[PDB]
Amino acid sequence: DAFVGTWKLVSSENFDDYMKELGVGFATRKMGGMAKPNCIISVNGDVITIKTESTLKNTEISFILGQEFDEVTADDRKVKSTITLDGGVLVQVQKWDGKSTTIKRKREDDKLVVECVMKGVTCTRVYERA
Ligand SMILES: Cc1ccsc1-c1cc(-c2ccccc2)c(-c2nnn[nH]2)c(N(C)C(C)C)n1
Repeated sequence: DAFVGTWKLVSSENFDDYMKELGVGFATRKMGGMAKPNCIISVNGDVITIKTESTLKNTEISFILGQEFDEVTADDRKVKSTITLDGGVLVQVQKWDGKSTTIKRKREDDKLVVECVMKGVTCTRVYERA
């Protein structure tokens, strides 16, 4: 929709703190911090696919809105994820071991803006069309 396309990371704030709050160790935080990923979003019928591509790490999720699915995260957490559409915004929650984190994806002007929250820590990443 507003979301379909190939998106390149152009800015990031508080990503190290967000990863620390998730309990991620130094080596994996170093890798994730210096990564400069592209995000490819596509839709076919009921199914949305989000591909992440970077020099040292690739990931992919596919899902139907409102339907819980199993996901392996970049840092190797095994989580249960649910993604819904609320007022134009894609809202994702990941649940594991009694914990949760939220990831919201929104379109604003020329930007894809992503906000990630874990407890008291908020991270913001911005992507533009490749
Ligand atoms: C490393 C790590 C540890 C705990 S979370 C995490 C992580 C890693 C990446 C990543 C993916 C590939 C290349 C480099 C980093 C992204 C990401 N950034 N852009 N696309 N995926 C991400 N975000 C929350 C996502 C949902 C926006 N979280």
